[PDB]
Amino acid sequence: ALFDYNATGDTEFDSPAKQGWMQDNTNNGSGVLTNADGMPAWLVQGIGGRAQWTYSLSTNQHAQASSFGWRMTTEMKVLSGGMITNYYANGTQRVLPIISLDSSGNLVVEFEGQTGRTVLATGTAATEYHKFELVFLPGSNPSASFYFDGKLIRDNIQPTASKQNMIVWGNGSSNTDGVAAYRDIKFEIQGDVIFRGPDRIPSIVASSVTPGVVTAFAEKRVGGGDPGALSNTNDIITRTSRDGGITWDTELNLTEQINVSDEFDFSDPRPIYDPSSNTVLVSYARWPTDAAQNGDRIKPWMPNGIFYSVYDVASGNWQAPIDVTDQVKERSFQIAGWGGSELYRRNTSLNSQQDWQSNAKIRIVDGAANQIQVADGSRKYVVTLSIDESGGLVANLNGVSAPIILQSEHAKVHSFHDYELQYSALNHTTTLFVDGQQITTWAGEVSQENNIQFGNADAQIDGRLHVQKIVLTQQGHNLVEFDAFYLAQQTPEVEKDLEKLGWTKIKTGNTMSLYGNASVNPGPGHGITLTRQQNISGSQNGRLIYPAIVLDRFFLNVMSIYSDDGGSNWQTGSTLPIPFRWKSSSILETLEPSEADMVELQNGDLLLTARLDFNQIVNGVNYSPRQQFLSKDGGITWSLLEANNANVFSNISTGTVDASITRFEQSDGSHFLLFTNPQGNPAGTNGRQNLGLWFSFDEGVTWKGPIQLVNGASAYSDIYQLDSENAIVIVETDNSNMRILRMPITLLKQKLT
Ligand SMILES: CC(=O)N[C@H]1[C@H]([C@H](O)[C@H](O)CO)O[C@@](O)(C(=O)O)C[C@@H]1O
Ligand SMILES: CC(=O)N[C@H]1[C@H]([C@H](O)[C@H](O)CO)OC(C(=O)O)=C[C@@H]1O
Ligand SMILES: [Ca+2]
Ligand SMILES: [Ca+2]
Ligand SMILES: [Ca+2]
Ligand SMILES: [Ca+2]
Repeated sequence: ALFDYNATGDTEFDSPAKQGWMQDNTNNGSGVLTNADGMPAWLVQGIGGRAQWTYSLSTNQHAQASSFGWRMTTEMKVLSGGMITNYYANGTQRVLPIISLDSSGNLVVEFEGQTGRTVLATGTAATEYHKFELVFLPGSNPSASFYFDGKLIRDNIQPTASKQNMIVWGNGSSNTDGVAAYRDIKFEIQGDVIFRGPDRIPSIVASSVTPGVVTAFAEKRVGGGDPGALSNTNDIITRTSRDGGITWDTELNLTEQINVSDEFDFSDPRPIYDPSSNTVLVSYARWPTDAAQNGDRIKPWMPNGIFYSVYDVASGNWQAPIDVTDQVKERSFQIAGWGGSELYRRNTSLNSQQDWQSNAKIRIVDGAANQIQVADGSRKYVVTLSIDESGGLVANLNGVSAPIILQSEHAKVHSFHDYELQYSALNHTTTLFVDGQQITTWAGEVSQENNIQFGNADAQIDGRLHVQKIVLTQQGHNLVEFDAFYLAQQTPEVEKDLEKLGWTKIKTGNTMSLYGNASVNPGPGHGITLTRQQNISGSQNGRLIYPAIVLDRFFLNVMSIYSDDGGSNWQTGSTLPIPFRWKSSSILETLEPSEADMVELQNGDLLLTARLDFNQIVNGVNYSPRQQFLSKDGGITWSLLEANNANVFSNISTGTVDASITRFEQSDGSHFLLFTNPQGNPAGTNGRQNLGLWFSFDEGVTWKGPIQLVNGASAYSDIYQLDSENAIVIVETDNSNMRILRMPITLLKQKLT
């Protein structure tokens, strides 16, 4: 909440008394509006008496101030005297800066509870306007810092005992004469509640084109709890502020219009602010109301998907939800030949004396030894697909030494392609077409086998391929038809088992196969619009992107979901590379990255920080509850950053929880990163308490901090830059109540070093 005074000549507000303040003078104390400085200002005349203005607060307001902090900003010039006291007393204590001009005319400041003085200015500067800031940070040992024209003057100012209870400004002394002119006074109590529990999962973004416009989001949880529960009906809600996050409009339910029968739960509002159009595009997941991500309950035949809503900042209008599920929710049969081999063979009776054709729509997730083959009783034709050292898609044909480079652009390397083999009896050769394009012709190898086969063929060569369709034809008749795209979307009432459909499963070692992705979820936090991609091959400026959570069947991982056309068409990137190990040739040990957040670095690389759920130890290596990743291709592929995990964040909580990361750019052009997460209480233990703020001045190599922003409950949070000097934070606190913090970043950074 803000309590302020802005000097103006406008009649309706031409005095502090007309702006909510109470006059509190004694004897000859007085005041008058002055214009001698070009801009109006209120002249406090404390000659022969006290001259001050006060504001009273309630018990609840003082408590909020103590737990979430406060800040006082003053723009004034001292004309003469002393005891110019602008402060806040809460009934038990106060931080009191005493400003005055000494006998030589220098502007100086002293602090109750502190001995000495600090000269702030001399000469003509001593009697000119200046900006004074007092910032109080909560904690077991809370203190305040004083800034003069943006520069840290005094830190760790201890509160002193006092019975006064009020916000005050002016000359607070009946005996000491003091005269000062005020242009503006602002006392802000941090922590206003914007969304109330049991609602949860906050995210927030602000407009750069229209400074002051902020859009916040959360999950409206009627009945409470995570999505997927029969006892709740969850929707996406939002509120907008046009004054920097001080006042907010009516809570708005964005998804009830597409949840008319309460048949769904919506979750994870992931907003992205696009400067090119000055709009906010928020993506969110849909789930049937009785099955979701937790417990892997959601299945491919269920209504999970992703939708988005668009907000026009200029006119302040929201647009109806748009479904993009088909673009980002993969439907296929997946074979993970990681630590083994898994092939499916269907014996056939092809006639090598006549033409035959086969089609296989395949996507290579990773590795090699991924193949599709067809044998017709005379010759065998095998196409082996792999990812080379450069990350390109390569094909090798049996009997041909020279490998064929199919794709070099990472996005196309891991996308689905239609591999079509056309055998010509009269030419005794087979032609390979990829996506309708003729690639090469070869003779294969002599063979007596007659079949069609696909999968990962080598236990010593890791590889994962996803298939959407397989067909073999001859004489205009389909000999084999396997539509995985269709089957993955069917209920258990339909037969989907390859072995029951006529195929033979040939497996060795350890492998896993399954149908389509169980679900896609934008995840908690905000997304970003890239603007430093000029030197990133395959990427582009303007790209909208966020790190989504994808569940294949049992395991969670993260992948980029992005759009290169403003949000109309979306594409998915590759999942994060994580270690895996089979214990005793039977127990799978791997990681499960989930709730993630990303930021674009100065050189265009993308830094991603992700929560690691469930198992966190692989082959004796503990990856902690959080791990950072890096992308050098616009978010298509990632790399796990060695030793860059929860440990780079000193005093971060040891419990798994969502965090937030974002870029902060100052007016001088300099920049750095901001990160928020609970510190735990004590700091460094498991607990969603005391939200902390970390800073990175080296592109995420190291982090400084944390600066404690909250004293008490602190769970999920999201931070975003508000303007050149402030960042806005939304955080879940007591009973998950989401509160707003508006932090003076350019000031706080001075408390580090
Ligand atoms: C900032 C502050 O607390 N000032 C207070 C002063 C000072 O304690 C004395 O002038 C000693 O300098 O005492 C008062 O009775 C006064 O003079 O009006 C009340 C006023 O609020
Ligand atoms: C979409 C969803 O259910 N995510 C939930 C998440 C999830 O269960 C965990 O990340 C394991 O995957 O847990 C929590 C949580 O406060 O810890 C809140 C989220 O609502
Ligand atoms: Ca409803
Ligand atoms: Ca539900
Ligand atoms: Ca987050
Ligand atoms: Ca699971």
